[PDB]
Amino acid sequence: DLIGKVKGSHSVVVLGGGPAGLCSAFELQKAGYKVTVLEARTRPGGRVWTARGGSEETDLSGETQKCTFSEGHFYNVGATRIPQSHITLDYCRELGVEIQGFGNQNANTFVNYQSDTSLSGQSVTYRAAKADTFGYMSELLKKATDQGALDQVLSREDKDALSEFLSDFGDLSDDGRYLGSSRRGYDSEPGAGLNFGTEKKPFAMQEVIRSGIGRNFSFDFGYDQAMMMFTPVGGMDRIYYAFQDRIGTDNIVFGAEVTSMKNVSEGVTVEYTAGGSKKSITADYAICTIPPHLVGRLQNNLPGDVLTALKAAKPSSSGKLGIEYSRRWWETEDRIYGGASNTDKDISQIMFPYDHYNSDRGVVVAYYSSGKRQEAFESLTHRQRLAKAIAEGSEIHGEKYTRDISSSFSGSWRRTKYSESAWANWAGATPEYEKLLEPVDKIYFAGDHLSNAIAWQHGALTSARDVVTHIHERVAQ
Amino acid sequence: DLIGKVKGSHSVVVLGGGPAGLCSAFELQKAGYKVTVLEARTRPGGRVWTARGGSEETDLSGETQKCTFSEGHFYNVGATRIPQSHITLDYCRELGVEIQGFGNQNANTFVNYQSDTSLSGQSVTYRAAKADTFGYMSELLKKATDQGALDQVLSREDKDALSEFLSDFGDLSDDGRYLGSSRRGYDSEPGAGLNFGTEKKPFAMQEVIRSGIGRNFSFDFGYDQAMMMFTPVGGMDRIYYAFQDRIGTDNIVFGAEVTSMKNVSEGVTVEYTAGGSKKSITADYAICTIPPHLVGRLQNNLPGDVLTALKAAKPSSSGKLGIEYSRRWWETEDRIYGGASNTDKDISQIMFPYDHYNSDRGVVVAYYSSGKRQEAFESLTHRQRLAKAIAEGSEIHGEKYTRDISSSFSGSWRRTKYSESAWANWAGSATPEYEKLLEPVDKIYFAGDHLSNAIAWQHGALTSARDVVTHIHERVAQ
Ligand SMILES: Cc1cc2nc3c(=O)[nH]c(=O)nc-3n(C[C@H](O)[C@H](O)[C@H](O)COP(=O)(O)OP(=O)(O)OC[C@H]3O[C@@H](n4cnc5c(N)ncnc54)[C@H](O)[C@@H]3O)c2cc1C
Ligand SMILES: Cc1cc2nc3c(=O)[nH]c(=O)nc-3n(C[C@H](O)[C@H](O)[C@H](O)COP(=O)(O)OP(=O)(O)OC[C@H]3O[C@@H](n4cnc5c(N)ncnc54)[C@H](O)[C@@H]3O)c2cc1C
Repeated sequence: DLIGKVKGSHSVVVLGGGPAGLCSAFELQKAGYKVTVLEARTRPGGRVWTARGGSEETDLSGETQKCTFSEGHFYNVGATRIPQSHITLDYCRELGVEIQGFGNQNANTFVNYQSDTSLSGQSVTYRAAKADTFGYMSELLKKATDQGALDQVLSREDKDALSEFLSDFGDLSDDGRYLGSSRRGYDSEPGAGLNFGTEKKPFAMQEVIRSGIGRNFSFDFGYDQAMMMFTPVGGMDRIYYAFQDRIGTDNIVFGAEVTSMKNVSEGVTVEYTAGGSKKSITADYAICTIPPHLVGRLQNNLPGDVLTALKAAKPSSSGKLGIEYSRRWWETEDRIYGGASNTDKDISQIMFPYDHYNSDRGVVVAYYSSGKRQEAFESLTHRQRLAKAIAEGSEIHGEKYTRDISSSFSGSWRRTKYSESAWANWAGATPEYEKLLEPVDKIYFAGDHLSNAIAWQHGALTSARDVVTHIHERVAQ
Repeated sequence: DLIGKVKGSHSVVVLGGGPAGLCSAFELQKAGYKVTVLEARTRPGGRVWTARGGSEETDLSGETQKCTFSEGHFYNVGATRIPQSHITLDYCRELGVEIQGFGNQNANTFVNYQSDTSLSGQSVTYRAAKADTFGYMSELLKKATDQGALDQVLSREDKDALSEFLSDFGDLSDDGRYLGSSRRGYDSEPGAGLNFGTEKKPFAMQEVIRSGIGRNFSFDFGYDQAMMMFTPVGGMDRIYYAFQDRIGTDNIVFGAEVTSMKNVSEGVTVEYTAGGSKKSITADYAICTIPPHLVGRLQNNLPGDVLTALKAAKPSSSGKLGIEYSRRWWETEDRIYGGASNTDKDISQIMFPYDHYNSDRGVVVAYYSSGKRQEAFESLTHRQRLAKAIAEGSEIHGEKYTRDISSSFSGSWRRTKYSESAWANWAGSATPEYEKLLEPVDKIYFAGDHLSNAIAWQHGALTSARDVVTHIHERVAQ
């Protein structure tokens, strides 16, 4: 239990029904607080958004998209993957939300980068790229070791142990050279009888190094990205529908756009518009989870230094586009089940689905790009985004990328109402971040931007839990 | 797709209802053949065997085990994981057998090895072991590069490109040293506000190198092992129950122990015992999928050189033991969801389940060992196997490994009736004996994973079946 039971009658108004707001309300309700959540959208979850057939969104350019994905097919437009250490998994257990493996590493997906080599724009499987990179890296270090270059820092026994590892790790020949490997895979698959298959032949060391084909390998080691990774069965938003049901829709107002938030003698008063009608609520405390760049637009009585601090959390660009195909060509032709291809192209990566394996259709995330490479899609119409996504994807996965397309749906977070950002990038543990951890009398800020896991649900959930703890301690005093 | 409709009446008898025999029967039927499968066990799938509540097995030592796993809980005693290139996945599609990801790599599982270092017998997470190993490896290669040791094989531009890669790959400091990394993980998890968490500190370079904590990293790169890997929901045996259902139980005799296989004028006659009674069946062709070391025990009229060739496929030892725990401590305490811990101990590895994530109970594969390290379990009683498994596992995962144990079940393939081997190793390893056994012996064809280039994979058995069925069809077509 996060906190004990509160004594007496105490109320909180929560602004925003994304992860931070819903977690706050859930934990406060458990402890016996009166809670009301005000959410501007007509769905729970905020930047956790899962697109399915029937999903409709009008972006800030006024373009309306209507998703027509087949029944049971979806993709996560925002949050999609969860590492094992995140409290998000603890909440899935608490809420009864089934999880499954998320394919965050795949030997059979492709890398494709421009370079001043003949590999420029050429797709290479991760296993082939890794075998060559680690093969030559191991050969080079073994050579330097054998040459005596490391004799001042490695003993004879150290050298022997290192050499043994390098021969194994690089699949080196008996004489210490990288000559290729079954780890690269096969042009023709080994089968029965005399069908030995045909190993894919290695690139040259100069090709490997000068192509930068290993530039994405360290992604596999990210603390928040290393396998095993997880995701809820049927979409990430299921966590937030589960929170909603535990909180009770009687305690959440959807379609409630907050327009004012003020400390008053009675507590905190929040004005909002819902169903075109003007409403007001007063509670003893407020938890404001509205993205920080949007808070200043509210009528408010926050001190100037707080308003300035909020402006330091700079918006960031990110977006995705999903294409439903009526043939799972990635599985049938490329032998790709989940995972992502990686590229320097604007699309940045192509992410293959982790569900409906071996079915008749599926949604591919044709891009998930951020920063400069999302700016390249943000101002395009959806039709233009799709055309660009298909063109770039076909340069990686071939002409099959252009065929069997049923429908598509995109989001760009900076252009999305009530988000206008994928996640915060603080100017310069900064003074402004630290300032915003303090209450403004009875108003508390919470959200992933006020954590050390920005752009992770874990950040939002831990922020919520800290703020709830602070309110509870204050009430106790 | 494999073959397109045979003309007239043609029959095949298939000896063995494991993957090769069932695949053979399935494809022959699709092409219009009369087929009968003779299987000694009461279940389809052979070395694909899934232990669940109600499974009873009497091994060749006379010990009977009765599995009492909770409903829905199981483990694969034989085949358990499938890489993306294997035709096994295409059969799952054809048969409507749902698959899920198999966790074959996990940053949070442990390595634990003996060495002449302070890491001897100490559990280290894969991510910490990898960060330290690749950190110091990268530091050392960058040092050698900067020193000029590779100036004869790398240009100035190559050196700069390599240096850039190594700094990133090893998470090196700006001046080229490995000083630790968030990649190692945290003793306290980063949270909100000023709760930054605390990174796990690195081991020293010599300790890391001499500990051999990286000795299993290359497993991640195995062609048949690299992620992404898959497995059927509810057990690998679902593939073979699906084959059984498509073939029809009317075309499969279970509890049929073949005792004789002979070429005869009209084809092949196979004698077998079923329901205590001596039976005989004759068909135009036979496909024999009985493991090769067991074929010589049959009455037969195979030529001497064929009998000799069969003996070159040497049997091997492998086994597993599963423990149902009433608390998923690996998830709740160690933040391990699937994957395997790896060790030099006899248990060899501890494999955590890939289903029922976040639930109240689960089966852990407390060992999966082969060769010498399975010989250490083969002659032990199940109770002794369990005691050894728990002792060794507790040395890796702590006292929690000994708690909340509900039940257990083990198999050792050399001691298992109708298998007596996990898989074949051909003496001299194609070897001449392997090549010889690809040829028909008049109307008898051999098939199985041992007659493939994917021995110990269902893919090997399935491609063998397909090749043999194709040969029979081409011959029938003339
Ligand atoms: C592209 C992308 C990729 C991501 N990848 C991952 C991932 O793989 N794994 C992971 O764990 N997380 C991921 N995330 C991060 C995750 O989505 C966030 O950490 C989480 O949603 C933050 O929760 P929050 O409550 O702080 O903010 P939000 O989710 O932004 O919620 C704020 C809420 O406030 C509401 N609101 C705004 N204005 C008003 C108003 N005027 N009145 C009332 N309500 C208002 C919004 O509608 C919204 O529901 C990703 C997010 C994005 C966008
Ligand atoms: C420990 C272990 C781990 C494995 N790991 C993997 C893995 O992860 N992935 C994977 O794809 N594969 C794996 N396999 C390999 C897979 O199980 C085999 O490739 C496959 O079962 C071989 O099929 P088969 O038909 O050639 O032989 P078998 O499966 O051995 O079938 C032979 C059949 O013959 C029957 N038989 C024997 N004698 C008689 C008789 N006298 N009369 C009638 N019938 C008889 C047997 O009962 C059996 O059903 C593993 C196997 C083991 C044992």
